[PDB]
Amino acid sequence: SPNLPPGFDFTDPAIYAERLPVAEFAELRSAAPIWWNGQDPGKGGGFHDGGFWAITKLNDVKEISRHSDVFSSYENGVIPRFKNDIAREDIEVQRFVMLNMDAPHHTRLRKIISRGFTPRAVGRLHDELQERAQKIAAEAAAAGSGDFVEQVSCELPLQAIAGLLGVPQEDRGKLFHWSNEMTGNEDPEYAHIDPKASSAELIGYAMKMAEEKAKADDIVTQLIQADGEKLSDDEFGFFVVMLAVAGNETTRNSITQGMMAFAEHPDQWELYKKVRPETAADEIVRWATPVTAFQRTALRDYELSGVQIKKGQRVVMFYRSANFDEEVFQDPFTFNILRNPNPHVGFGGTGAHYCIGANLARMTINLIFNAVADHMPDLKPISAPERLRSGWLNGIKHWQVDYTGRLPV
Ligand code: HEM
Repeated sequence: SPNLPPGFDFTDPAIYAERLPVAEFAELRSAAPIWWNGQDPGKGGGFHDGGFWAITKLNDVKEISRHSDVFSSYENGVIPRFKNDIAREDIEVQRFVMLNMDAPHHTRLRKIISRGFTPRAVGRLHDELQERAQKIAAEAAAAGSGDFVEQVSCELPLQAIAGLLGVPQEDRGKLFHWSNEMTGNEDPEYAHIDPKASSAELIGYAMKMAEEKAKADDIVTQLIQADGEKLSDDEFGFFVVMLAVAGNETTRNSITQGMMAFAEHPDQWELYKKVRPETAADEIVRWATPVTAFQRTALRDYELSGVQIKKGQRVVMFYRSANFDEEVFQDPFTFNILRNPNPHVGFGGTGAHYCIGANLARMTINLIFNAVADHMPDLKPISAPERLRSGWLNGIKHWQVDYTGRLPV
């Protein structure tokens, strides 16, 4: 019996528009580490099953992640919150991306797409991203002050996707426009955006890219040629839509919130500026936990840590709670860029769906923080961050920063 308000719902977007429910997750870890989060009829974020099991401990997140025959991604998809009135068919179309597939379909697609994320493929992007990171941080610093989210955090993740896919320089503006429309839409600031339209345009663009690349040594060629497996044009289209969501706002929020952590822990920022430890990226992702939660649905009864999960019930893995698990991390509430080992689940629990982009993301994070250290070492915030209204993505919309640190306060 945890101490929470009547009807509290850990996927309620109205919570995340204002704060992370840190105290409430700590309460569950302590008192009810697997807890039934009931949901009133019509208040289930698109699911009409009465609620879900909140999973708060790291070991439980890993156990659910491993057992993908029991804990399905396909059955209800992995996003645990949409608009309450969403039609079921709009939840089910998510099954066209590999993140919402189970074996065998997932297994085939994962094996093919892994070609795009080899050490060689990712390292080939390094120098361009480093150069781009340097210019992003210089141009921002020269502006004196501005919105850190737009002027520092947004562009590099987009350029990492563009560089991975070999998107022509002239096509990057339109690619980025579509991609920025494809996630974060539950907030009134973005209420007028139609993600479905952008997703359709991206698919059309990507399918042509496949068409034409059949007509080189690059990731797109490798994906659409027999290894004997290959993506069809449409499988490529859905792979690109998946990246446009999986790898954009996530990395962006890691950058914003990693900078917010440095502002809050100036001794760590001083240490970072001197040492530039590559371990910083993992601590940044643990602290930022850009995906608050993903869900699964049990396909059979399963006893998890002494709790009887029943066939059909959803389990929601709160990576935001697991990443602060007092039994796993030493003093998880302090930000330590040298933390090592750092067994966080910000990229998922180990398992079939573990973030395929994780090394690309760490590289993007490390390059942008190097550039920030280089060009704006004295930065200070001007005002509090503005959070995103979403029941599953932990987002910062805007954050006004004085890059020079010279302004008062
Ligand atoms: C800090 C930034 C990022 C975070 C926090 C993040 C987090 C995650 C998480 C939690 C999952 C699901 C893991 C699971 O269910 O076990 C995932 C899957 C995925 N991520 Fe990332 N990710 C990030 C960056 C990226 C980037 C940069 C890319 C590619 C450009 C990417 C591509 C993908 C893909 C394609 C999947 C689906 C893999 C599958 O279902 O087999 N991610 N990510």
